[PDB]
Amino acid sequence: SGFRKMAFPSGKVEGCMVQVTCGTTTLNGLWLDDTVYCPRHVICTAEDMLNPNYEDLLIRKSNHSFLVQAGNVQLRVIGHSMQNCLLRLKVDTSNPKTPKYKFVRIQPGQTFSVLACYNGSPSGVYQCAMRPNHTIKGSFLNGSCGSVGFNIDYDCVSFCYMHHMELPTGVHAGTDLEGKFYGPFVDIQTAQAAGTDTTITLNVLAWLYAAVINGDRWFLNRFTTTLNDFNLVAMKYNYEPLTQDHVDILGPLSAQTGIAVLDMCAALKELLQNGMNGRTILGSTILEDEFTPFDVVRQCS
Amino acid sequence: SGFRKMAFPSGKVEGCMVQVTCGTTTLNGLWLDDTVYCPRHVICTAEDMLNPNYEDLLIRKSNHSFLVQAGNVQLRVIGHSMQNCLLRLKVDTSNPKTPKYKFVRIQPGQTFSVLACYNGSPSGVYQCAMRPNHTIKGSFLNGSCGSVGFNIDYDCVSFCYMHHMELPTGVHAGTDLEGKFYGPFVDIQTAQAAGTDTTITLNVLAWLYAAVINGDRWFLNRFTTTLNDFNLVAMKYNYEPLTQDHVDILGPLSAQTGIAVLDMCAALKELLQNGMNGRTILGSTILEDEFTPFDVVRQC
Repeated sequence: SGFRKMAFPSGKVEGCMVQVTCGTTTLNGLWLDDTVYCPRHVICTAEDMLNPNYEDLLIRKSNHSFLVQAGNVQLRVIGHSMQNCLLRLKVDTSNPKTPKYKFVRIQPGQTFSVLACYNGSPSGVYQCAMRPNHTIKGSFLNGSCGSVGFNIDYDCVSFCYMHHMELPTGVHAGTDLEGKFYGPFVDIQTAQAAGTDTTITLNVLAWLYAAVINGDRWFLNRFTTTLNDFNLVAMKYNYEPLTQDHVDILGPLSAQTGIAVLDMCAALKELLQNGMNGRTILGSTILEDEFTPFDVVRQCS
Repeated sequence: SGFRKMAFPSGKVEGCMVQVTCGTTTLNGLWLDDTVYCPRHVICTAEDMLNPNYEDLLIRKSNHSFLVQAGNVQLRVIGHSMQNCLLRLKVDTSNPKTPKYKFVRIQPGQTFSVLACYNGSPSGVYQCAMRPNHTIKGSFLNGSCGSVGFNIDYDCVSFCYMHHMELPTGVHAGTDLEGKFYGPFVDIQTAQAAGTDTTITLNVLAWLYAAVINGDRWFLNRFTTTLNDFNLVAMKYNYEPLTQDHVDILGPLSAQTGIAVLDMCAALKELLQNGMNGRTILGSTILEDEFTPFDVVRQC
């Protein structure tokens, strides 16, 4: 029992982190096989960031403009190229610690673990869910750029995120490992406005199943609702529309607890309409949206 | 910016985890150097757990009673003994991955990372605090016993927790790495239950300090308080009494921010009496108590 925001164990990742310096800028890189991946803004000075032209900035660099340090050992860069918003550096050593891996592009509402890193050194690990608006609510300090986000399936690390930017409102923006930004954002230090973050509805439902699977059932009720009537309410509370696909996904949790998905939706509609009245669910006073159904099943069994 | 509850990276720990089986019971063990540490209850059947004499149960066992597996390599037990509530199994191979380490007994309110493990293989990692009532609010499932709690400083892992039991409220109990239970709990399946818990006042205050460090001052006020007057209020709200020792512990944060500790206490007292007004602090609608002053300084 119990339910916690749990990260994946970080050891496979920890062995891929390196430091990348270009001039006066140091940030993290990911060393897999014979390639190191890092934010392309490593090539920018702080002034540069105001209005960078990356292609211009890049040709003015050579393989040795880049110093890559793994632990002590310094790796010799023998190639460099730009893929979208990432720099790829070929190095002269293959990483002995490279895990089975893949690169994935995550869908909003999905979750992943982040290994916060400073100067190529791992500092902490936490779980965050990509927001609907494609931001994440992270803890990044200066020098955290290039820190990565991942999921682990069996022995295979699926890398999904690399940290690039902090938004004026304090939220964080980044790319997939092909260097394409999640969201509208760009690697320029200018005001860029986040969308409006809609609460994940599927996750909140999954959490309610977790709560039940953990014996917190006060919120349940005799009622049912149609999907349409649910949405008509949820959408007043800035909740994402619920779809049959979402309802289908919840089926296993529905089966495990015996509470029908639409019945849970009826509970939620009430919680939304009437608040929690000083009660808590799984210890929260708030409806939690950062757990996926998979997260609930992984954790709750 | 941002503030999140963060666990220590787990790789140094992941290297030490093994699976220990005795009879039909399988649980996790920690392999450091030539020794494997695990809950002594690995030796007890379900019916044993109701009323066990551990010394009686243990003499009945031999070294080969215990199967230790590191990944797919079987270790060979060449010795065994019991230390408080742990079994120490001597094995014929030393763990090549042993990190620098130590064993620490944590104090109530202090925090640590937990690597949840099943069948010797690490499943997840999370951050948690030792509650004033001596339990942890973990996420553990059957087979999680022997999973460990640790802090990392530099390259040294300090182990402070090993998982033993789940209590009726769904909270968890365990021992230090010498095998001594935190709290009044025992490794017997009895009616024992967690005591009433309290909020960790020291931690909430540290967290308020984090909030100002991170640029937020909304909850601050023009007032001050005596410690006693603070305790008088906070206690009504089920807060742990604040000690002078706690006030000193907060000294570095107080200096960093220019906010005297008792001035922060005044802020907290108002928050308690008035509530948060729909507002949040560091993204939370509630007063968070699982960040120690050290954690705050770490992260900030």
